[PDB]
Amino acid sequence: MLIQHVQELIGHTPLMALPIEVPNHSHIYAKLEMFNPGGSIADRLGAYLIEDGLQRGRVNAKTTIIEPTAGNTGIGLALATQAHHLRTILVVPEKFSMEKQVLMQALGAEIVHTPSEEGIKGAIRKAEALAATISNSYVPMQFKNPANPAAYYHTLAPEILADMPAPITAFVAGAGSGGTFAGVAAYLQAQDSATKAVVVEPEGSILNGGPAHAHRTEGIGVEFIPPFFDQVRIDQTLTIADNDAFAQVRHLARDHGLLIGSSSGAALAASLQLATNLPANSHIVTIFPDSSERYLSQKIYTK
Amino acid sequence: MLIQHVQELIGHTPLMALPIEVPNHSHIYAKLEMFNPGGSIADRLGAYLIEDGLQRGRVNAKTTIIEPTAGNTGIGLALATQAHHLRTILVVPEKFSMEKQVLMQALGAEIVHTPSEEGIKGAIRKAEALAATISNSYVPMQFKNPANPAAYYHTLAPEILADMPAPITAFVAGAGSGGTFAGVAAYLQAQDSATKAVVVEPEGSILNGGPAHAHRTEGIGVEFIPPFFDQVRIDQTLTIADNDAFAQVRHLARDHGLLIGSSSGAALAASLQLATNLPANSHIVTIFPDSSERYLSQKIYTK
Ligand SMILES: CSCC[C@H](/N=C/c1c(COP(=O)(O)O)cnc(C)c1O)C(=O)O
Ligand SMILES: CSCC[C@H](/N=C/c1c(COP(=O)(O)O)cnc(C)c1O)C(=O)O
Repeated sequence: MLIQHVQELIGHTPLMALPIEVPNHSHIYAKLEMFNPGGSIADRLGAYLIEDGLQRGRVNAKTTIIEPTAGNTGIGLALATQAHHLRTILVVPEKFSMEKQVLMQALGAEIVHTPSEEGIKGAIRKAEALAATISNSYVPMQFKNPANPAAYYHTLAPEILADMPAPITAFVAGAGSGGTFAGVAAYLQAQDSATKAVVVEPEGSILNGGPAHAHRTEGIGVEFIPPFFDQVRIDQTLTIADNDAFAQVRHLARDHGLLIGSSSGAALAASLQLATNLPANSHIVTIFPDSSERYLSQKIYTK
Repeated sequence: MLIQHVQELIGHTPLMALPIEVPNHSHIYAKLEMFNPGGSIADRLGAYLIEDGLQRGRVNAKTTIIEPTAGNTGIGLALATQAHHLRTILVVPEKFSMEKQVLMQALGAEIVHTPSEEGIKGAIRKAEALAATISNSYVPMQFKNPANPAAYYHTLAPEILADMPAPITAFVAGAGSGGTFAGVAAYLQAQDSATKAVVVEPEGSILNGGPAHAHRTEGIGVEFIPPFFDQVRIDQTLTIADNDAFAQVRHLARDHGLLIGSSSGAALAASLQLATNLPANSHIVTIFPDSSERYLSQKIYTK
């Protein structure tokens, strides 16, 4: 394949039939989003948000994009903005992966650091605050903007179907902003009412009423129920334990050469769990958002 | 694309015509080998090496593979040996990228650390010594084994020609083992004598008689002149400065969303340099062996 710009490599990621032991002898399919130029499923979102921002006449040549992110979206966004020569300011909460930040910076963005404890909420508050002091500015707001799920709706979703060798029994996915799950579940359920949708979250997330605290799994986890969920018939909301997610990261890497992040491990943990209360010979599809190489600074592969 | 195992992702890497300013208004094409499952062009060698090892009846189910690597070859070899249930011991000099080491152990290899000052030469001596204490063992020996250049000869080389939109004026490549350069130059020069072959080494490397010292650029650099060089007519040997390599690593990421390792920077450095003693409108092809995300622990993006 011959490419001119890096943006061409966004999407069209492989779908792998994990050569692993699945209960009731069913099959789990994962989309290796880490093969995106920026190394995360977020690359898609980023390009799309900026596109939407342009088409809606809310962004121009000298506009200053400001957005709260945990890092991966910041990367996907910085890549897009970089392509359009758009000044970028990313607001990210203090304790997230060093590499994401270095990468964000490396791609040309300017990071604003909010207190670890304030989480995404503080980052969002801070982004909007700054947006109000910068006249020519646009805040994509990936946690509310509908363009978010719309993004995965026309790219990811169709791509999953195209590779699937059979009817998708269920679709498990991790949720950070929710965008990925929603936008894809939306498309899949609207092509087969049967496809059950399942959201996954780390212990310490609110999606299941649990108490709100900090988790070791990174990338997923919510601090308020995501607005993009009324477009999907949520068949079940699973809360995966930290050790469970990481244990999977370790295994997949040691037994099937799969370098996957925690969010990806949590997804696999969830998908394998759902496999038990599902008909035999079923067909589950899930998403691995990024590589474990992105969390090597956190000793991801340690116990 | 639907895949069964990760090994199916090795190779068929994109060829990018870098959207950058070039001397004499020529063009530089780079093969983004960081898109391999293991994140490096080494994935190729690792597979081929073990493959050759089997066909030559030098490897069996219970054999212990021992190889001196700087990390990448080790990762690719770990993948391949993991695929055949082969025990792996990788001898790597002390000061190479941490991530490479983590990945190597996470993939299942066992690392043996040689002194940083002894370099690859200390790594080789140690490999061979260990190899002689283990009866059923095979040392692929990427620095001497002809399977090395051969591996890229039938994969990488053809791949380049496949996408190249015009005759290749010259092919610039970094050298660590020599393999990649020799292998690809060999094929290319035998498909067009006009195609010039240029090797690239970091300051501190012996190719140009320089004094032998430690360099910041990682992945390339030789401590003896690689034997695979008699198969190619070396048209020029460029020794690239550390700052030069890294300055490119910085630029491509801040201007064209390209996350590249130092080895890929020295490469671009040398390629652009050559564009100045080459006809106008020329066509140069080079190779970016791995991502910058692999040297984040080393502050790759810092000045
Ligand atoms: C915690 S919050 C965060 C958000 C995003 N992410 C995100 C993510 C996910 C989810 O996805 P969504 O669309 O749902 O958000 C997964 N994984 C991973 C790794 C990631 O990073 C960013 O980055 O900004
Ligand atoms: C002494 S040097 C070392 C060798 C290998 N590498 C290698 C490499 C290169 C070169 O390639 P070659 O085939 O020539 O060796 C580049 N880059 C990168 C990143 C890398 O890692 C290993 O790893 O072991």
